Amino acid sequence: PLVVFVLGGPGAGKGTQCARIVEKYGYTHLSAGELLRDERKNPDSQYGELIEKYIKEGKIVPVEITISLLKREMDQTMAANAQKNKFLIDGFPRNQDNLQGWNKTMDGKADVSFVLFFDCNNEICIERCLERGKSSGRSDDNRESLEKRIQTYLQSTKPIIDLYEEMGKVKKIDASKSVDEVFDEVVQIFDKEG
Repeated sequence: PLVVFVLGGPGAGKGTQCARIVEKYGYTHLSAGELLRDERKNPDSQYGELIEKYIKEGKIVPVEITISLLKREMDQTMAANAQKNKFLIDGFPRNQDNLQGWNKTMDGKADVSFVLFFDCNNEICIERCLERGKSSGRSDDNRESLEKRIQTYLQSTKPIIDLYEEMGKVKKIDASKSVDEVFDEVVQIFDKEG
């Protein structure tokens, strides 16, 4: 079970590239944020009632639940099809405590091949989020909530990038270019490694 973590703030173009990587390379894309939201909404589910307790208390849902959901999706995907063993994971990790939790709980159970980091300047990210907003119903987010979210994402994930750099595992991508230019960069990486 091989994992690639996909990092980058909002507007960085992750969504488009992940879909592209899934088609060409047969990776399975997991969204940590959407797996949690769906577990919460099923009160039927494994962890729905547990998540309900944390919500009631005004408390953050522990990363341990998130890792369990990621691990269950990986285990189920492979029990159906032992060949579908490569995973793109986004929405996790969000900070270095999340990442320590992963490394303590998942060693001997999954290998992180590498980390993809979609990088470009705040302004271009922000414009993307705003134009996606306008052109559909409308966004909750205005310019200054976006800039705040981008700033604190870069601050939170910097130690993750620093750490994976140290072991030669960061593949930086220039996310300011157009969809197909960026994907050419993504293809150079995945054709090499895997």
